Amino acid sequence: QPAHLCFRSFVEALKVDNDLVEINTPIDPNLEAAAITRRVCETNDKAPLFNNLIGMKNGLFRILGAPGSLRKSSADRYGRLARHLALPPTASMREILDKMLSASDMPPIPPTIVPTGPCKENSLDDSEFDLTELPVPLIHKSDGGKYIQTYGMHIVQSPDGTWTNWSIARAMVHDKNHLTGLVIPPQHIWQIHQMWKKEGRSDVPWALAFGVPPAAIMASSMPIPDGVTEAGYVGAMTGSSLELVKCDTNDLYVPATSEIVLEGTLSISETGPEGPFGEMHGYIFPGDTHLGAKYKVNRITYRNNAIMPMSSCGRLTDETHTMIGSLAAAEIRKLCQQNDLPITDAFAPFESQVTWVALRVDTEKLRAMKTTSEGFRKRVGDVVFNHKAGYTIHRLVLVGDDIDVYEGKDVLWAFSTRCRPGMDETLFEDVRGFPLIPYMGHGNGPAHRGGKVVSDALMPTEYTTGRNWEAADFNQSYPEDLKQKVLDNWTKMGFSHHHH
Amino acid sequence: QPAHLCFRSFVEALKVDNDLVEINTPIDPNLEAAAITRRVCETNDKAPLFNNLIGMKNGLFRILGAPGSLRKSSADRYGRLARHLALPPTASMREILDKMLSASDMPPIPPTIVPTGPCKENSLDDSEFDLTELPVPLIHKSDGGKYIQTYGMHIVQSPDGTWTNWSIARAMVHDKNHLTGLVIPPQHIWQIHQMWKKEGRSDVPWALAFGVPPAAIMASSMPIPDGVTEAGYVGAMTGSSLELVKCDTNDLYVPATSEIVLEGTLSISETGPEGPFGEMHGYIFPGDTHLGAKYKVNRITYRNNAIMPMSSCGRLTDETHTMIGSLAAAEIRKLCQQNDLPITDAFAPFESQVTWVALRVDTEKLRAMKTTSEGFRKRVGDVVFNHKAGYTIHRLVLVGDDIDVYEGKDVLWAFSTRCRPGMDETLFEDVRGFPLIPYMGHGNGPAHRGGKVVSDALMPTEYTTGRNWEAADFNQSYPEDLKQKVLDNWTKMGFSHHHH
Ligand SMILES: Cc1cc2c3c(c1C)C(C)(C)C[C@H]1C=C(c4ccccc4)[C@]4(C(=O)NC(=O)N=C4N2C[C@H](O)[C@H](O)[C@H](O)COP(=O)(O)O)N31
Ligand SMILES: Cc1cc2c3c(c1C)C(C)(C)C[C@H]1C=C(c4ccccc4)[C@]4(C(=O)NC(=O)N=C4N2C[C@H](O)[C@H](O)[C@H](O)COP(=O)(O)O)N31
Ligand SMILES: [K+]
Ligand SMILES: [K+]
Ligand SMILES: [K+]
Ligand SMILES: [K+]
Ligand SMILES: [Mn+2]
Ligand SMILES: [Mn+2]
Repeated sequence: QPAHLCFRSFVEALKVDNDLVEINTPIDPNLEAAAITRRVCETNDKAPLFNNLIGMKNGLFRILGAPGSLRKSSADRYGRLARHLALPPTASMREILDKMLSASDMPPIPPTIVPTGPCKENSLDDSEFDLTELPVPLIHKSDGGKYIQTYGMHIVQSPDGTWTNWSIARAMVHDKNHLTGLVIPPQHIWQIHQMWKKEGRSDVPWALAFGVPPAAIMASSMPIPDGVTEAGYVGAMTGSSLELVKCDTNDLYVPATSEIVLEGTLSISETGPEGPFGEMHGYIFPGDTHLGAKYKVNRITYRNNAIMPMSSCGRLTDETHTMIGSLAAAEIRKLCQQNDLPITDAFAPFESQVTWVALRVDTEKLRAMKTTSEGFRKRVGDVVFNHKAGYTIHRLVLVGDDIDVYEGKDVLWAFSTRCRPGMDETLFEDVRGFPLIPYMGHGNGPAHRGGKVVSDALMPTEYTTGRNWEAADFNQSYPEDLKQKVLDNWTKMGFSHHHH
Repeated sequence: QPAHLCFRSFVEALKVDNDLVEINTPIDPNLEAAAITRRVCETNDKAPLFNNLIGMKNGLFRILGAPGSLRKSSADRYGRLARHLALPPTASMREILDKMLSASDMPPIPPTIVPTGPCKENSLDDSEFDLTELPVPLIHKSDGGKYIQTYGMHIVQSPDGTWTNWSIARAMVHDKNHLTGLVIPPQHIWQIHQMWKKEGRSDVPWALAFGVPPAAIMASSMPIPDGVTEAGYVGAMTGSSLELVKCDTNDLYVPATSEIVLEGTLSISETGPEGPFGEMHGYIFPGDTHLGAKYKVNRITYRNNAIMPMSSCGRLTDETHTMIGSLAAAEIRKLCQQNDLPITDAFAPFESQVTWVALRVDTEKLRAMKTTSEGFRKRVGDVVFNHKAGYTIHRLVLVGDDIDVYEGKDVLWAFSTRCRPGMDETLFEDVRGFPLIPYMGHGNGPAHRGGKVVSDALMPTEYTTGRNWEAADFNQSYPEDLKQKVLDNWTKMGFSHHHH
C-alpha cells in the first residue's frame, strides 16, 4: 500500500528516507520515550521508532514519535509532511498547503467499505483489556494523566447520519475502560456532541483510530468546513476512495489499515478530570485539572505488531506547529479568497508559536479596491475572526507582495518596520478567543473572548499608487550585473551546499 | 598600540583572528565595495579590506567594511565587537554591554594632549583636496549622494567649552569642500548645534575623524548622558587616558591615531540636499531628498596608507543593529535601574530590526512592589519613552526571569504567548517618535510623535505569588537524571561542536 494511504507503509518510507531511528532496546513509556521525542523535535532530528516499549504486551504497542515534525536540512525541511501526501520530499510549504486545499473544489470521493483489513488482526473485548495496563506514555512530567491520544483520529457522526467527522483532539486514560479528553467549541467533535445532547437519547457512538492513513490524519488536523465528511475530502485529495472496515460493536467505519482502534461511546452526560497537558504554546500549568469529556471503551482491535504514533508537543517544533498552524493558515487563505479579499498566501509563523497568521496581499487588486487601512483591516478581521478557521489565530499580519509569508524572518521584518503600533492595528474584543494560549486562559481577561488583532504591515502607497521603496539589501540595492560579478568572484576573493 | 586604542592595530587583530579578507585587486567604490560588504553582513562572513580602491590617490584611501558586524560561529559571534573593547573574542553580549556601562559610575579619565601622531603624517589644505575626487563610496544604488561618513566620529564642543561630544551621524559629499548630513533632535550633535545657533555669532567648530580608536567609536554610538564628554567616559572604561592631537585649523582635539581627519565648520545657517540613504531598518525611499545640515571642510590630515571604515547598512546584520540597538538597550537598562525599576537585562532583538527592547524583570522585586500590569507598564514607558535613550525604540517587551533577552527566539516566544494584544499593552502617543522607521516617517501618522507601546509579557502570577507554569520543553518537563540519560545515550541510539 502507498505511504500516504497506510501508516505501516509510511513508517517504511521514513526508514527508506534515512529519516527514522529504530530503537530496539527497552524504553520506558513513563517520560523516556517522550523525552527522546521532545529532543528530536527541538533539534529537527530523525523520527524515533520505539520497538521495545517497557510494558508492551500481546502486541500493544510500539511507538513512533515526531511523525509530522521537521527535518534538519532546508531542502527537505517538510519532507515528513510531504510523505503524508505522496508529494516529493522537497515539496514547499505552498505545495503542501495547495495539496491540502485541492479537494475544496472537487466532488467528494466517498469511502469504499471492505469486509476486513489489518486492523482486525487482533481484538480484545471488554473482559480482556485494561487501559491502565497498556504502555501509555507520560509525555510531560506534570501531565495530569497518560495521554494515549495525541495523533489518532476521533470518528463521530451526526445523529442523522449525514456527516461523519474525523479530527484530532487529545485524550488521556481515566480508568481501565474510559478516557477523558478535550471537547470544546467550536470544534466539530463538540458540534456533533451537542447534536446528540440535544436529542438526549443516547451517548455518541465513537471510535478512535491510531496509525491511520497519513493523508487522513492531515485532514483530521485541518478545519475543513462544517458538515463536510473528511473521508470524502481525503478521497478527492488523493484521487482514490479510502477503504474502511465497520467497527465490531457499532456501525462506524474505520480505515482498514488502522494500527489500533478503540470502539465505544462519548458520553452526553458524564465528565471526568482531564489535564493538565504540556500544550502547543509551550507551557503546562501543573495542577490545572478541569472536567473534560468522558469516553467509554468497549473493544480494542489492532494490527499485529501495532505502532502508536505520538506527538511530544510543546516548544518548537512539532505537529502542533507544523500541522495545526499551517493547515489553519491554508483554510484562512481560502476563506479570505472566497470573501473576495485579495489574499494570495497565508502561513502561521513558527516564531509566533503559530498564534499569528501572515496574509500576503495582491496589492494590484488592493489598489483597485480604493480602500484604506482601517477599512481593510476591519473587513479582514471580521471575515477571519468570526469563522472557525480563525479560532486558533490571535494576530493577523497583512503584508504586501514583496514578503514571502513562509519565511518567518521576512514576516518579522515587515511587521516590525511597516505596522505602527496602535494606529495601524484594529483590536477585536467581541470574537471567540483561544483559551489554550497562556495570555487567554491564564491571563488578565476573559479566557474565551477577545484578545485578537489585525496588524496592517502594508505601507500607505500600497493602497494607492504602488510600493515606493527598495530594500537596503544585496538583492535590491545593487544592479544585476554587479550582483552576479560579486557572486562569481566570491570564493576567488576569499569568502565562504543546497542539499546539505 | 593595542587594538582597542588604535584602528590600525584593530585591522591587524581582525587579520590575526582569521576574520579579515584582504582584497588587493581593483574594487570600484561605486557600489562594488558596498555590495561585497552587504553580502558579508547578510552572511556573517569575514570583514573585507579593500586595499586597491579605484580612484585612491595620494594615500586616500583604502576601505574596511563591516567593522562591527557578526561572525558566523556562535562561540565568537560578537568577536568583532569584543575586539573594539579588549575583551576576549568569546565575550557574551551581557559582558560587552557591561563593559560599555562600566564607566557610568567611575570618575572620567580626561584625555592627554600630545604634540603629534600618525593622523598628521599627511595633509591637504583647502587648495589641494576635492571631496568629489576621492573614492567615496556609493553604498546603495538609489542613495542621494556618496556617503563618506558611515563610521567616523563627529567632534563638536559646547560654546562654553565644558562638553565635547563624540558621535556617529551620517554624511555625504555635497561638493568639493562641503558635506551634508543628518543632524536631528534629540541627538547630542543637534543639541550642541542649537547652542551655537542661539549664540548666533559663528558656525560650529567641527572635526570628523575616521578610523578612530575602536573603544571610542563604540562610545560614539552609545547614548551616554547629556553633558558627558565621551573621551573621559572611554578613558574610564579602558582604564587609560586617550591621546589626542589638536586640529591644525581649530582648537578641537582628535585621536592621535585617527586614519583620516576632516577639519572645518558645521553651519548654523546653511543647509543642502541630503539623502535618501539605505537605512538601518532595511529600506531606501528613492528620491526622498530633504535638506540637511551643511559642513564645510577646510583641511584633511591622514595616516600613510589611510583606511576608511564603512558600514554598508540595511537589512540584518550590520553596525546599525549590533551597535545602535545593543548600546541603546544597555543605556535603557541602566536608566530603568536608576529609576528604581527591577530590570536586570535589556537587549534590542535583531528580529525586531532593533525597534524593540526586551526588558528582563527581577520578579521577586516586582512582587514586593505589589503593583499591577497597567501601573507597571505605564511607569516603565514613562521612564524610557520620555528619555533620549529610548528614542530609537518603539516597543518595550517586559519579560520575567526565565527569558534570556539576548536570545530572540525566546523573546519572540514570550511576546507571542504571554502578552494579550490590547489588554496587556499601553500605547504612548505623546512621546517623541523615531522618524527613520518606515511606519513613522513614511506612515499613516505624525512622523515625529507617538507610535510607541509597552507590551507586558509578564504573566499574572509574576506580580503576586510567582511563576505557575513549567515549559513544555526538554529542559523543564523531564527530571535531571532522565535528561542526562537521554543525552548520554543520544549518539549510541543513532541521533546526531561548540567552536564550529
Ligand atoms: C495535530 C494536532 C491537532 C490537535 C491537537 C494535537 C495535535 C497533534 C495534540 C497533540 C493532541 C494537542 C491538542 C491541542 C489541541 C487544540 C485545541 C483547540 C484548537 C487547536 C488545538 C487538540 C485538542 O486536544 N483539541 C482540539 O480540539 N484540537 C486539537 N488539535 C487541532 C484539531 O485537530 C484541528 O483544530 C482540527 O481542525 C479539528 O478538526 P475539525 O473539528 O475541524 O473536524 N490537540
Ligand atoms: C553605529 C551607527 C550609528 C548611527 C548611524 C550609523 C551607524 C553605523 C550610520 C551607518 C551612519 C547610519 C545612520 C542612522 C542614524 C540614526 C539616526 C537617529 C537615531 C539612530 C540612528 C545615524 C545618523 O545618521 N544620525 C544619528 O543621529 N545617529 C546615527 N547613529 C546613531 C548614533 O550614533 C547614536 O544614537 C549615538 O547615541 C549618538 O551619540 P550622542 O548624540 O548620544 O552623543 N547613523
Ligand atoms: K478535521
Ligand atoms: K501600515
Ligand atoms: K555618543
Ligand atoms: K501579560
Ligand atoms: Mn471536520
Ligand atoms: Mn553624547
